[PDB]
Amino acid sequence: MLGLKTSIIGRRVIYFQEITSTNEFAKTSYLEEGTVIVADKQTMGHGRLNAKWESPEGGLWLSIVLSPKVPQKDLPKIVFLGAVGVVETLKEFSIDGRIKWPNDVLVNYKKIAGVLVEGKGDKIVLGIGLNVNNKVPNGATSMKLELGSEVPLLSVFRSLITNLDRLYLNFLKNPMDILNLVRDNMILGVRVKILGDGSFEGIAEDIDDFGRLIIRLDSGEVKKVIYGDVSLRFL
Amino acid sequence: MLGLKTSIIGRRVIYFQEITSTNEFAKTSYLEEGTVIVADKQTMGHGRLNAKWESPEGGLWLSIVLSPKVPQKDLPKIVFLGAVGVVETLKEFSIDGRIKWPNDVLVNYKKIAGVLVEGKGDKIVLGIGLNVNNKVPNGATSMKLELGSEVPLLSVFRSLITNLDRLYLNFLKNPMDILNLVRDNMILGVRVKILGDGSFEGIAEDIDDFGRLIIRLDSGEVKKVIYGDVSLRFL
Ligand SMILES: Nc1ncnc2c1ncn2[C@@H]1O[C@H](COP(=O)(O)OC(=O)CCCC[C@@H]2SC[C@@H]3NC(=O)N[C@@H]32)[C@@H](O)[C@H]1O
Ligand SMILES: Nc1ncnc2c1ncn2[C@@H]1O[C@H](COP(=O)(O)OC(=O)CCCC[C@@H]2SC[C@@H]3NC(=O)N[C@@H]32)[C@@H](O)[C@H]1O
Repeated sequence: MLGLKTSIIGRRVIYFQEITSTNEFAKTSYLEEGTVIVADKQTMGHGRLNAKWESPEGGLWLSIVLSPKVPQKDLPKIVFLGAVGVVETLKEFSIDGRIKWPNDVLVNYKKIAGVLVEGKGDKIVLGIGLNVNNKVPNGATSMKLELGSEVPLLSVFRSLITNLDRLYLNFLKNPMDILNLVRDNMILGVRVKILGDGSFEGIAEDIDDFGRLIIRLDSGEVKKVIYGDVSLRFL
Repeated sequence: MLGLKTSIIGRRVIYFQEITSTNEFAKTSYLEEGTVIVADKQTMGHGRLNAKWESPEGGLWLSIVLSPKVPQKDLPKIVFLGAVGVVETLKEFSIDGRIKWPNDVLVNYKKIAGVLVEGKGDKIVLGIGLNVNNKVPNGATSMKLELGSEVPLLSVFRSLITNLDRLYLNFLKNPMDILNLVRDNMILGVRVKILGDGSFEGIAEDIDDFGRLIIRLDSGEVKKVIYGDVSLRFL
């Protein structure tokens, strides 16, 4: 009854009033490619690592099942499809989102959405959490707070799924296209610090052909940061 | 993202752009009580004895998984929950739906919806096919045809699910209540022909405490019809 017109993403949608985590469900359940798992609320929503993802009523919490018949090397760009999809949807709603490498979307440096890509067996689960009308953690923002009005959650869902289906279908044919879209929509030319063992600081110059963040240290040294269990701070 | 506020029916919803049959998927798959299976169109939709059910885009084709906590003698009344739910939804849209015992809903004697209940142990599948904006076969009608304007399919879905959840929860508490609602919304006082092993005609007087149709033959003989493989025809 939703009448979705997409080719792959959205062929099937499993909606939950409440769920632990859409990503967890998508990983442990057999689902055909393109299946979207979405819930009004998550009781165990999580981000990267062991970070909790606040998922109250009013937000858009979903996961998409994929298994791209593309080179192994291109897999790490799936996260970017999610981020760019969110950016495109936000633009449709008069909001300018900027990508904070590698999986966050900020609006005036306030986090409005986060992407989490995982894999079980050989299916890839693309998780996206976007704040719409829900309450958000301190420092974060939402479509409602940015527009100062209640936004129809289903309208945002339809928009995002439409953008993702297009981005994904193109990715399957031209896997390098997403990189330039990210470059034109990400925060660059600013100083950042990479936390953890062997931490260092420098200017985030760009992302390379593999999506690695290129940082220029003050000494002139150039380091390439892979995205995974990485922690980045804007200085 | 749907924000359904029902207690049982609609806890989860599995949407399909296309499916063979929501009833077949529901019967076959491992699903929890309250899960709704819905599709834009069905390629192999069916009624009783595998009769063909036209399921083009524009209509509401869904099935609900139930596991009623009521005596076995009450199970046969589940079809009425579907028929009444449809009538209540139609009334919300100012359409005069009337029940044709025991699974059809008519508007000016044209079939606008059909209900099909299938069981197998602890699982009962309640299937409902309602013509909304789709083209229909001769003998049938739709919400769009009766109102003269298209109706938002999702609005019909939300209405029906809300009504069914309420009716179902009350059915668990008071299994006899549904019978009163059927009596008040069913076509009675007219002559009908019962088709099965042979056939007979008489006035459809009412339904008894088991949901059996009570027919008064011209001779004054009273017959009680059980819903198995009997078709009712209006003269
Ligand atoms: N609702 C929210 N809005 C903005 N920031 C939030 C937030 N909830 C938590 N945070 C902060 O963001 C951090 C998480 O950042 P990360 O970069 O690691 O991780 C992320 O940014 C990814 C989030 C992915 C969420 C979706 S919801 C659908 C699907 N199902 C799931 O269980 N997950 C995915 C936390 O440590 C918090 O400090
Ligand atoms: N779209 C339509 N609208 C009105 N009448 C129709 C129709 N398509 C077929 N018919 C007529 O209705 C008769 C079927 O009557 P019955 O009393 O046996 O059977 C019914 O009236 C039950 C129909 C149940 C349909 C739903 S759709 C969701 C779920 N998935 C399924 O596969 N089925 C259920 C056919 O023999 C046709 O003459």
